[PDB]
Amino acid sequence: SAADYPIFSQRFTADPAAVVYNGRLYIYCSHDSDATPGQSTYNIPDITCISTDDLKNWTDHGEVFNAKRDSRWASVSWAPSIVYRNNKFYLYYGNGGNGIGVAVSDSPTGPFKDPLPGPLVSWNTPGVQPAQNMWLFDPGVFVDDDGQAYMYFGGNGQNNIRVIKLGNDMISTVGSAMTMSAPRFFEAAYMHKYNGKYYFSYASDFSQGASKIEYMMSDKPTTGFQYKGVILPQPPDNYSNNNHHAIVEYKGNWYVVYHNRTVAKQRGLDPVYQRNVCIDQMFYNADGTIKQVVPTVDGLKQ
Amino acid sequence: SAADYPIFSQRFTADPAAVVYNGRLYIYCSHDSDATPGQSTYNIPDITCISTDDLKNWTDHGEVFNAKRDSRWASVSWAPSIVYRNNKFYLYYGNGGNGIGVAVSDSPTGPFKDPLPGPLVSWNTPGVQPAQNMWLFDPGVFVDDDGQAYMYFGGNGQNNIRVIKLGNDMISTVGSAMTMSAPRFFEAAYMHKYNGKYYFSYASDFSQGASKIEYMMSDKPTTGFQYKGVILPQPPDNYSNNNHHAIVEYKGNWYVVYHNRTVAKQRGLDPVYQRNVCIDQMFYNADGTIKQVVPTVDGLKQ
Amino acid sequence: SAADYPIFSQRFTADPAAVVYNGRLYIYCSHDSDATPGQSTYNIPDITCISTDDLKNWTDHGEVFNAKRDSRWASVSWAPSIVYRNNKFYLYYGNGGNGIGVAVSDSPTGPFKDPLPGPLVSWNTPGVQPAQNMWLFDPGVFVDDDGQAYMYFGGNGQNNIRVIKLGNDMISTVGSAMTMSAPRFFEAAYMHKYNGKYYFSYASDFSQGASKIEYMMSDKPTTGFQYKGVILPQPPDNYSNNNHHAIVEYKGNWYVVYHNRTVAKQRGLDPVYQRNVCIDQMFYNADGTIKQVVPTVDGLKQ
Amino acid sequence: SAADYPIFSQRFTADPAAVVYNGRLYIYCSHDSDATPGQSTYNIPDITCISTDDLKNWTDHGEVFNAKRDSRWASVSWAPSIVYRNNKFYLYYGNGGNGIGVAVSDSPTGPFKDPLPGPLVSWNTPGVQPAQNMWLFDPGVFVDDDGQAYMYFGGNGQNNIRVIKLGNDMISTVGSAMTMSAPRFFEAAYMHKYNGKYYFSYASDFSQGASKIEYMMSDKPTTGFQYKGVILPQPPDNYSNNNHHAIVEYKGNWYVVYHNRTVAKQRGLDPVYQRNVCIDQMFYNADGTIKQVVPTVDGLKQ
Amino acid sequence: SAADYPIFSQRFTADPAAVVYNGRLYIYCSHDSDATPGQSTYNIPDITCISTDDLKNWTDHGEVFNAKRDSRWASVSWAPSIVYRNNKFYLYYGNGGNGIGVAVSDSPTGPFKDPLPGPLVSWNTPGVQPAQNMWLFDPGVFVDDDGQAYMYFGGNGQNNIRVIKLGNDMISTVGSAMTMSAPRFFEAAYMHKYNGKYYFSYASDFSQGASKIEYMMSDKPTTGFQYKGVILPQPPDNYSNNNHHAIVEYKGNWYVVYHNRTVAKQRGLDPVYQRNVCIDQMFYNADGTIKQVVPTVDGLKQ
Repeated sequence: SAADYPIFSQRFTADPAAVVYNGRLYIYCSHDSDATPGQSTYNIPDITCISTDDLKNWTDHGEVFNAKRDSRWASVSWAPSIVYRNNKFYLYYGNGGNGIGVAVSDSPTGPFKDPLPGPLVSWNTPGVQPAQNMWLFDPGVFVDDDGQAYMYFGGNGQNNIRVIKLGNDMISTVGSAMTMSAPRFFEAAYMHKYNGKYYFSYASDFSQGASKIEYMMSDKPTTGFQYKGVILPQPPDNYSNNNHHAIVEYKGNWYVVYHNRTVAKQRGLDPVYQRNVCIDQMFYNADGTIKQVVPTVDGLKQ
Repeated sequence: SAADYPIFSQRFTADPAAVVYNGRLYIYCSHDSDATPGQSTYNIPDITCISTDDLKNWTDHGEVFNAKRDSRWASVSWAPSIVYRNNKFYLYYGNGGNGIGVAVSDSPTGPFKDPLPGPLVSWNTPGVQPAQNMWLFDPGVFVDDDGQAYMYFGGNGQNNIRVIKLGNDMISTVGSAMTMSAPRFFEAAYMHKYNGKYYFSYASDFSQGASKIEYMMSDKPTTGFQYKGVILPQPPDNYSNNNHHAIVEYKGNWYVVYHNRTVAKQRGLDPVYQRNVCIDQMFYNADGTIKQVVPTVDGLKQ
Repeated sequence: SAADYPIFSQRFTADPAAVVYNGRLYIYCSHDSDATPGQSTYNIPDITCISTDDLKNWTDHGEVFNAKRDSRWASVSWAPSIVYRNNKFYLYYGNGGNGIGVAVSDSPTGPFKDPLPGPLVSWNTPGVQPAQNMWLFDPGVFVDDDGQAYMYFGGNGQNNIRVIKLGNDMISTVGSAMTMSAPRFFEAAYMHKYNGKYYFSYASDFSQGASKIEYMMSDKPTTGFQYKGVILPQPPDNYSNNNHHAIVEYKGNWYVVYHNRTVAKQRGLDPVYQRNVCIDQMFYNADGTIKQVVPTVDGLKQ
Repeated sequence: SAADYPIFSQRFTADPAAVVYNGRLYIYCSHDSDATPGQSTYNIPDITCISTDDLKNWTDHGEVFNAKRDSRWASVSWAPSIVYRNNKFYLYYGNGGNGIGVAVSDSPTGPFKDPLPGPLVSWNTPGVQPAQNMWLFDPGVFVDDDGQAYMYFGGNGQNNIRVIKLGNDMISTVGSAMTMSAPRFFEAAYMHKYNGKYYFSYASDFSQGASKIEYMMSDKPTTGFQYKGVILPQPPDNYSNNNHHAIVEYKGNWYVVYHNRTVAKQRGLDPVYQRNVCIDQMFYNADGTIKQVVPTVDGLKQ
Repeated sequence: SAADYPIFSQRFTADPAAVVYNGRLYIYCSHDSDATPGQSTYNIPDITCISTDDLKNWTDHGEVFNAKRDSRWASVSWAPSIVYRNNKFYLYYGNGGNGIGVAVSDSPTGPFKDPLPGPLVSWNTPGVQPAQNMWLFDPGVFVDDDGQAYMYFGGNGQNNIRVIKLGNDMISTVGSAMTMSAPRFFEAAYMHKYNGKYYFSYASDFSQGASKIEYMMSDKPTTGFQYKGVILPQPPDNYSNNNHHAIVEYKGNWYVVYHNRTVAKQRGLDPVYQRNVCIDQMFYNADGTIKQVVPTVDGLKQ
């Protein structure tokens, strides 16, 4: 609610997001608390950003948003979503289960400032309720080719997906939230478009094995979806209820970016410095279904 | 018997139990012997208790029962079961395969004292025999809404489950033990009630893969059960023939608590201090079947 | 042959065998070479023996047979098989792929001496040939209730099992070797009898996953076998082409004893001192099929 | 009614009942009239009692209830039913087709006194009517584990079974009688509980061969019954429209007690003195169905 | 156990056994108590023997074994089994449910003396347990053509048959008891061999009509049995839970010998003097199944 914070909390993990701008891939991660190996003075609840132009050398940009300093109403910033529109960057975030915000910058590396007196989306946003034990913290924002922006969100049940239109200013909602359904939906609603088709990807629940990143396809953005399968199984995935992810096109290739300590350990570094954030290249079949995801082992040649 | 002590012994593990009282969740664990990493002076055969009000900060209450000091007849105390009734706490335990006892306290943190001159349940309790190679050490006690208490117990075979009525004083039996059956039943008979239905959960045997925690459902407490499936597979589960568990409601949510060194290692602490005891949140489908168990990653928000 | 020594060699592992005598369980292991962690002066090619009366406290008896000192013809002693008969102990062994020997003692702890001028069984023993790429090193000897002893042996193919009668003196063969077949037979032919039925157990090949210990049943010792299944999968088994095993009754219970570094590591000790040798209790279904194998976690109570 | 007295009359037979108390099995029998072999002064309409502690030596207690002396309203006492509750013995009886009574004693051997001014159950008890040609004389009383007592009664038709709740004082009814059905129901409704299941046993009619003692099972006491079969065929049964019976547990074994001159003749005595009352041991299958009834040929060893 | 003595007791009946020696057929019967028609001084618990050379004239040999005088440990001798081996006679017997003995003589007519300090077979003989409510009193001993003797025994359930090897001295056991199964097995396990096949005959239970003498066939003595049918229905059989029997070849013909008061009454004598012991000639079909049993009406012509 509330009540399910022990399982939905993103406090001890990092949720990633990605955007491409001016030849570079920017990766954003939430941070909250409290890593003390033995022992440690480690913290600072915020969103940070790293970038690259080659997928092997990374520049750390550090903190780009801190809810306490940079919003009027929020104290936490989980589960970023980032969009570039109107010559501006919009960074959506979850205040710890208590509302979804938006922060704005002229730069991909901030500083981002939330201009609103309260959450952009919350429990009393029209169309959210009724819901049975839905969670509100992890937005996925997408701008369609027609100029309509949408925010997908929700958690904890096949029918607990919502999608609401955003105004062109990207800091307002238009109309009521709509409902969607996806088999075993848990968290991490995400939308991208490729070759005329819409891909709703998400973290599945724990009802038939581990949570995985799975997806549906449609020819429309909010209706007509058909489940297609698993993007990323991740043997063995878990730790820590975190399949937050981004799917982005960069220099003509598609990539899935996700956080996974175990997988990152069997691969090498900590992106001087950001996690634990893995990047695999994604391929499509001729029919638009996802063919495969392949681990990256090197950077771009040029 | 006896003969099967090499496989049923709980001597080198911790069996958990749980009760909620006055806003707190209490977790009890058996201890017996003999952990010497390199080397060690480590021991003391007893039951200990920890508690929380938030699932992240734990208070250690230490030893609450020691069979040698606190019973007239027993020397060991494996596999606790704890009930709050009659403004008292009843802590049932296994004397190492040689009888099941009951100890009583006015406090959840003891001291508990077994008032009886011998075991509450033993091999010659009516209805236990005949049995082929049954084990007697791990009771699960449950008080139904009608005021009838039951103790479920048994081990080592599909038909080696017993259930006997307890008197309202919780320190006596009424009538003969009855028999139950469950596919691949090994150990750890346990009963809880939710939404008008009875859930018999248990550790399965090693006949088709590892032992797992599995369950059946019924509309009655001792008959009419139908097998429903696996609660907790635990890849890869084993070490050490220990799927002792509790299923408890706390602050409106359901939790399964179980002991698993491997799983606890891939997660963090030792509950300052108790194990190795993992807590996952449990969810039900509309039909009452268990939907999923999800790892807890944080404590309650308030 | 020869040619397949790189895969059949037992040089860097320990092959176990077991017998019960005068209230104690004796475990024998072959040793050959050459364990140098960093670095090491470690060796001595022989068979050693440990024993217990409780499955938790072990007495080391050390070396009981050394082929170079204790035979006239052999230099190596892999893959022991041990039988007690005629108030004597017979220890069969493989000379490194070059013949099967027998050594005899009045004591379970030796010294064992091979009385023969050459191998008891070899490539030119009648009935062995023809064979396509059969291996000769790992005997399983069994004495039936009628007083007929048999040695089972062979390797590397479904039809590469042989069984020959032994004389009552246990140091001679009678008649020709006979052929047997078992699905995916690799190594480690072994025979035991329980409740009137004969159990041919063996290591399977690598054709459908890892090698496992599998079995067949018959009402006769050398014909009429029907494959029944896997005794021990061992996730993930391998290292090092070694599913040599014994199946023995001790104090009314059945045990499978096998060598597995990985499994032993997830369990504890090194049997002060012998490996890496794991002991699980085995259970049968009413029809005689093997129900399950359960890890031992403790010793006998008395 | 009335009209069917020529076939339902128990005047020339003995109807048995049984209870266990303080280590002894007590058998009660009704007597009415009028046995004159050639000739005889033989009579006295009442209920008598015998007991044993070993099933071979019997003590005669004689008359324990005489309706004319010991009730205010009744003249006959057929078809006893006996229960021990509240440190008292309750003996229910049929006044010859004209109402069902209850008599009470502090002793199993009386004297029993009916305290009521009229029948406990009669034709105008609510829920009895409507009925087509039902007979009211042979109660079977049972106290469930929840403390609810029930009296089963009725006769002469598949749908002519009634069951009414009794108060905890055992001398009053609560609410209306309920209806039950059983294939070919004739007389002698009887209830016992074993291993969580309820057994409705009864005398069947003469529609497909002789009357037999048959039964149904349920998980509830008054609904959900399914016919299971014949308990006691008795080749050839008849003489004299009397399959009144008891089913009782004594010293860990189950027994069916029934009256049958023919069977008793092919067996021996007259229980110094009571009939003609046969005792067979009853066995159950694992599923709770009745496996068999076996003639007793001897008494208990100790 | 114990508990089932009221149904398994052989106290008031005679259990027969038979052997052929030196041209004569010897019939042995147990006696225990207590026949008092009106009245009687009748008794003496023992085994007696009669013989014939023509099946019509019988010689009474009287008592051949009395447990109190002729054993060190037993007080009763039910259910004889007799074998001639090693120029000696071995008479096995049941001590009233408390162990199976063996007594030995140089003569078929005794005196037989049990040389052992305790029972040959008892509850703690290896392989007997576990058993659910098995009875131990009625051995059937058989010596196979290979020189292996076996004792079959058990009671009260389809899976409650045991068979153990005897040493060649016939007064010791070898190895553990093995289990067998037979449909509806009650008592009176018996083995004979004819034309290369093994015939397990037995008394069936009361689950589908009266107990009968039924049988199975195998090509092996302790495994591979297939139920074949009823040997002897005996309309109407019963009185007194006694289908103890022998099947013996005499002068080229096969006979079944059994105790049945009712059948003997419809036939004539009391074998000057032994019962009630009926002798029918048995015939086989070409396939080895039992064709028929025919009442004898006369003796041998020569």
